[PDB]
Amino acid sequence: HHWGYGKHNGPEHWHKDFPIAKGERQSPVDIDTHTAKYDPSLKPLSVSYDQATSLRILNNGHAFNVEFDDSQDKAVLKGGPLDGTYRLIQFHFHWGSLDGQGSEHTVDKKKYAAELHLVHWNTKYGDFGKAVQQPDGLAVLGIFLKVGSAKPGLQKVVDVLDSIKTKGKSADFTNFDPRGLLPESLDYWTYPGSLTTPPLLECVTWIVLKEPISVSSEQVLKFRKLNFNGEGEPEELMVDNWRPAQPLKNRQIKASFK
Ligand SMILES: C/C(=C\C(=O)O)c1ccc(Cl)cc1
Ligand SMILES: [Zn+2]
Repeated sequence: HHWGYGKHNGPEHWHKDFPIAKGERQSPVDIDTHTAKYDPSLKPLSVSYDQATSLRILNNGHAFNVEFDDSQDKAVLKGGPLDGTYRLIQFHFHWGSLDGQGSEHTVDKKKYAAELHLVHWNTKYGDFGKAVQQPDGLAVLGIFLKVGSAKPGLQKVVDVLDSIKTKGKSADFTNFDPRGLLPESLDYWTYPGSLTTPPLLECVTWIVLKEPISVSSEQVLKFRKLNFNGEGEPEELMVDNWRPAQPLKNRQIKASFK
């Protein structure tokens, strides 16, 4: 597989190797704020990251993943629309070449500069590989980034990117606190969807926070200096690694707030 984000291997091509690309519950989507309905029975959302153990950061030639030790319930997401316990395995971002694009979800067609995905798997399925095969296997917490003031809790990420410039590079990344990437409010929208990269599996309960976080232009500029290519290959800047909005089809987006 040689998928990517260019003209020749980008989102419009994915359906040929991954037919589920045209499925009934694909992500991302546009969130129409005037059609999403407040759901008074959503239970409170619970982000328990106090014991989180980050291990490593990896440039995978599409984005960078910050990886966590998920061998026990150290950093978990529960509540909201979720039944049971979901374990944090990694986070990554999607971003643009320009500040007016980059996010995957959109809000009344508004694109943010970037979008953070904290990826969690349902522990009743035992491992991540089994979880991606289930309709309720993953919960992804989505957070929009806008360009404004710097996010202090992000700077440790920005500063290690020099060391993982090219595809296949990784670096030790211990003692990173993902609580520093959260906005004040946990108000959210939720809907059933999919992974937004191949294999595009329809296994995600999406929880997208309404409140974006602000990051500085300098911070996002450093994302844009990463490379999709491997070391010693011709340089392709890692920008515009976002899949555009997919048909909502027979789904409802629910709001946690009035
Ligand atoms: C987590 C993810 C994709 C995404 O973030 O859309 C992913 C990527 C490859 C495999 Cl094999 C499984 C999951
Ligand atoms: Zn993502």
